[PDB]
Amino acid sequence: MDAQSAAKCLTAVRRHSPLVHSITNNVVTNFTANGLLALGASPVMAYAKEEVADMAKIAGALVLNIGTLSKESVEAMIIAGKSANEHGVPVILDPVGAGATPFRTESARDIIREVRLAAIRGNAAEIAHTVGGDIIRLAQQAAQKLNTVIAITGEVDVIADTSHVYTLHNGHKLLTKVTGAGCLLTSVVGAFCAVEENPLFAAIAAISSYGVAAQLAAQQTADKGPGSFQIELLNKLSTVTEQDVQEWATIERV
Amino acid sequence: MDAQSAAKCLTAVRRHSPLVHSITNNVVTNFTANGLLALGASPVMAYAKEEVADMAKIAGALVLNIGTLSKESVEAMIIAGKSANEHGVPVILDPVGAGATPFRTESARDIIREVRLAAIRGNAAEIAHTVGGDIIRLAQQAAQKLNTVIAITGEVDVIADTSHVYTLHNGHKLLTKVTGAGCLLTSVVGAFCAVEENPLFAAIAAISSYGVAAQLAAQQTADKGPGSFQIELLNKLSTVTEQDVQEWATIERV
Amino acid sequence: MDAQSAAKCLTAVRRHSPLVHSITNNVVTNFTANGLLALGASPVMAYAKEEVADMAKIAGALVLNIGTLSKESVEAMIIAGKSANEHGVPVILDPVGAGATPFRTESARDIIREVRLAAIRGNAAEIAHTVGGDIIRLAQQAAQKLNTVIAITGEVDVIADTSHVYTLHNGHKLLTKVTGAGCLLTSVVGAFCAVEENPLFAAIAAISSYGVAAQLAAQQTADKGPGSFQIELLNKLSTVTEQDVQEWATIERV
Repeated sequence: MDAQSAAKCLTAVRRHSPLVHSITNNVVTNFTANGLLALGASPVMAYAKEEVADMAKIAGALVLNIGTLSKESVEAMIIAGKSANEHGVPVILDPVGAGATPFRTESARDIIREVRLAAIRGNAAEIAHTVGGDIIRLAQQAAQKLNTVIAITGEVDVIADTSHVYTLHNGHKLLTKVTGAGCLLTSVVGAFCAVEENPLFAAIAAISSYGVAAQLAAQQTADKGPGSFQIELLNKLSTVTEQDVQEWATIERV
Repeated sequence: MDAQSAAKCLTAVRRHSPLVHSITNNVVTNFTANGLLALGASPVMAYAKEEVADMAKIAGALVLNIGTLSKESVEAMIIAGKSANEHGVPVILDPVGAGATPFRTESARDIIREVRLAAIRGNAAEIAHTVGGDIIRLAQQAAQKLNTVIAITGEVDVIADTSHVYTLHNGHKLLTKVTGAGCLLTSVVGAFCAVEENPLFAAIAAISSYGVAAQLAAQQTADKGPGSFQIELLNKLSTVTEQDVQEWATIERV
Repeated sequence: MDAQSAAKCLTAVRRHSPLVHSITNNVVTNFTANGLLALGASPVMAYAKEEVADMAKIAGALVLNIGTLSKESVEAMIIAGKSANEHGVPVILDPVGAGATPFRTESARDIIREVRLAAIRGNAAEIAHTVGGDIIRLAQQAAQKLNTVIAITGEVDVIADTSHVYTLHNGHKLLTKVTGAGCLLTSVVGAFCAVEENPLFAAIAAISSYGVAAQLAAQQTADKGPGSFQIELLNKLSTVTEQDVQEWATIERV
């Protein structure tokens, strides 16, 4: 997997405009939808139990985010995940806060038991509670245990499936000043999984394309601030090119 | 109905700052409120059953949007609609997704039975499931059946009441890249219905003013992207003038 | 309390990046989080009963906003407030709409009975229903009755604790065109209470710093509109300096 192939995946996403069903928290629904629209995907945000099953089945990917949990939204997420599983739609999980509060950890473990996942994206603590050289081993152990793809996020991202491991070096710290920046990335990974057969490559391509857009947006923002960055990021998800990804994406097979 | 009269309606909205009660989905509440504030209206977003009745009764217009449905929010919408009906407050419905999932279609038909509507805005499929020359006939048939105003949206908008039909030619494709752009338009139609006696003229004036602002915003955005467009659209809802509407609104009586 | 000391509080907030737990309405959650991130604080938006207690206990401040009430979210707010009270975490209340509808007034009075508050921020009507020279007396009467700090907002803000009263003269009218601008201010007051021992000084420092950032943002926005202002405000919460606060904050002890 390289920058050249990641660029090709970004073009496939724009070409097909995949329907990406996201069940996420209310602090980031609007931004998640706008980021996906800018990227070139088709967002669908239904979250109620009376319809999530019908939505998930026709989507290109289902993304579950436990940011602002509730007993009911977790149940809807599982109903959606089971429907997605029945119809061969890939499911991506973002176990936000797993290990921080008991309810989050329980909900994350619940989903892992009831839904087969194509990929899980979270920080080291979140992945451990739900499931460097130490980060690489954690990613490999979890990927092998759940027979899935694990993307442990940080300034350096470690992605692993049952047999391979990669480190990615893209992005900008300004992403930490925009709420939903991480949540949107997991949905972008979903958009890529909807067009790329292998979830490991989809994830690498997704994280790389997003990090490049974020870097280019930060360059333009200069010292304007986090408000301008938020708008520039949406602009760059739309204007970032294959050439930009080939030139700035840093993908390393370990 | 013409561009000159539509411009006059826009000035009336700014003058009176109508209280527009919107019960909409969580992906677009913030944008809907901000668009209405920019336009010069007063948004009120209460959605809970314990208060929607009290809110609707003092509003200038009530707008119902079924974007991210739930059994409870539909019930609140009907409670609000009945209250609005009792106090002579016009009710506008946006039956998003009607015909796509069973639950949406059911909920839309439910509202149509329980609440008298001043106007319904949706795409062709949505209007048909809830209720060119073929689009014109659909709008006329539905307007006559429900004794209401039907605004079928597309690149060309077809608006009809029991006896008249109009086609409108305004707007920009960038609206498709901003979540809530359509939802906000239905609430803007509500803002216009709050000041214009005839719901057909209110709708025409609303859609025209919004399309002109969208075109002017797209000109300014140039090739910046969907992030800049979102911000420019809010800017133009605020700065668009009567002169702009007279010069760029395309209204045709069929 | 002066502009020089208010500036020092702003630096303390940036230094410590306080965890500010906000339980607010869905129209303003994203903006509240982004404003706090821009300011230099750490927002946490959990609102479900199964976890709010665990969140509140580790936060630097808890802020309750009754904007889009529901029987359940009020109960969660009280659970969170009691947890905050047990662990010495300051609680700030924004009784939006108190006195406008019966349900709001009831909910506000409920919170006042069950949760000890460090500060309450609202307009004159809201403070009266929940609890010039006349505004000053209202603030003093309410502050003395509830043994708390009362910040009555307007173009001129009146802040009072059991024994002192201050008037603040900062801000810009463009704040009225951005949904969540007021709601975000109450959360900013929370961010300041998390680092400043005396809630009266924290509130004065918070409102002053926010008003200065708002004025500077309005200068930059010029005649661009409310969309650009929203983005500029976020920019200025990030870039406003101690020097800016010393030069533009107007604080008067009555």
